[PDB]
Amino acid sequence: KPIIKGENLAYSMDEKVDLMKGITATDIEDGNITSKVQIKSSDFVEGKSGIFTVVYSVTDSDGLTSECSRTIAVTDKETQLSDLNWKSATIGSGSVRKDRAVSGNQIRLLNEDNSVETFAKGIGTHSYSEIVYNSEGYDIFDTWVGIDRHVADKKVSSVKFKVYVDGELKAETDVMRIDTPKKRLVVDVRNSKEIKLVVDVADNGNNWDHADWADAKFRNLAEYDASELNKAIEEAKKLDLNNYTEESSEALKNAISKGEEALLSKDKETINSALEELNKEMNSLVKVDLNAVINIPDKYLLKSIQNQLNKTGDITLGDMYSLTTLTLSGVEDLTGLENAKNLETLNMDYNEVKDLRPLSKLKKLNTLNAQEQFIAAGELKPSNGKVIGDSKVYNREGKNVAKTIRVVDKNGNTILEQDAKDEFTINTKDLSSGLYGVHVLFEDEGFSGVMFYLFNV
Ligand SMILES: CC(=O)N[C@@H]1[C@@H](O)[C@H](O)[C@@H](CO)O[C@H]1O
Ligand SMILES: [Ca+2]
Repeated sequence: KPIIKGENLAYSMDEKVDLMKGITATDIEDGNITSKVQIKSSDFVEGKSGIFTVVYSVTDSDGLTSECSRTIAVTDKETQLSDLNWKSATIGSGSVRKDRAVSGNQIRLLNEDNSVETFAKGIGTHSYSEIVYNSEGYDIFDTWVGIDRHVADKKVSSVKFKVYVDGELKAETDVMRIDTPKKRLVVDVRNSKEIKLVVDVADNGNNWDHADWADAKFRNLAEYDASELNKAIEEAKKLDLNNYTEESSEALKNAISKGEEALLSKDKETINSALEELNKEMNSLVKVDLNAVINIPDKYLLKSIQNQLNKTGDITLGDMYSLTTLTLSGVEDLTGLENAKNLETLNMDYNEVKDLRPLSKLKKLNTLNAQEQFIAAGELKPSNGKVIGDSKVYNREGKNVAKTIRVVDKNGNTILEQDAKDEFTINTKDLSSGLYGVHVLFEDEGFSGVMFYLFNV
């Protein structure tokens, strides 16, 4: 013989539905058995816009069972009735007001906790009142109702709110008085032509029956759905990016991030495009080949890596990925180290390297020791009575970090000194016969040395 109650609800797309919200159960014998209520059945799907049905069941001490049913709408776009024109409006006293109470004051109703709720939007009327709207093309009507707070001191105010859809009563309140907290009415208006909002007089005629339809609005189902994109994002996140090439994994990571962003758009085309792109990048993934051999042209770099890994013979991509620290001896060319994606530390002081660009994309290389390089860059051959040489020494950013050029005779005398550019030109017509050295001094964070050329006059 238990009594189980629950009224229709509505949520927006952003909100988390509580299937048990506003469900209560009582039993004269058992007392309050709300916590004993179970969901018997539902068509509810999370993440879906719709008007869902939930059936609730409860069973007391003596095994007697009661049921009830209500709908829960999950909607997107809203249209305030105060932003529309009514087809017709009657009112017992005063004028129907858009976005104000009938008194002209702000719409104000009573909350359950006896605070006052002040509303920006709604319809202010007065019993007896019938207001008719064109309801074509809308899904849900939602409103708060109660006695306007302007008449809080008037004692007698009393009304009943009723909602008719195409002439049929679909929702109503009990009699509401000044001290009655606001009530919500959530009504299915799908495939309808008119809604009629009625404020009846209850007791004491219409006296002081200032009545508000606060935040009265239509709510429509969403014109997008985020569910497939959500699933694709989840599917993508399951994949082990270690199975795939750096490049293709990066593309996928980027598609995942764009998917997460597109969910916030609440826009069908944006969501659909992000899903298409994510599916594309998933299908575009390329399996890594950790056994592919890496070209390491510098025999000293090859020996350095072989020693670090304790192996002989060819170095593979997987081998390169295992490097976290590496010490170099005798290296001139870092070609191959582009593949050392996990490298954290490179100890290469007193090597022979003029170009750090192969290290540029090593994202974890936080410790680079590359001081006191000496690069024997060979002979320059005079032509047109001059020598022209390259003085580019590249850091990881591809910046030329050469600082100064010094030209030195056979007796160690500096004969020319200038700030370094990308190239230098030396007149050889006015030099005494013999050997000359060109010292290109360079310096940058962690990277320094001399690049040396010889020329003969
Ligand atoms: C819009 C408005 O304030 N109308 C009031 C009405 O509520 C009240 O029943 C009546 C009592 O004489 O006085 C009118 O002025
Ligand atoms: Ca009344």
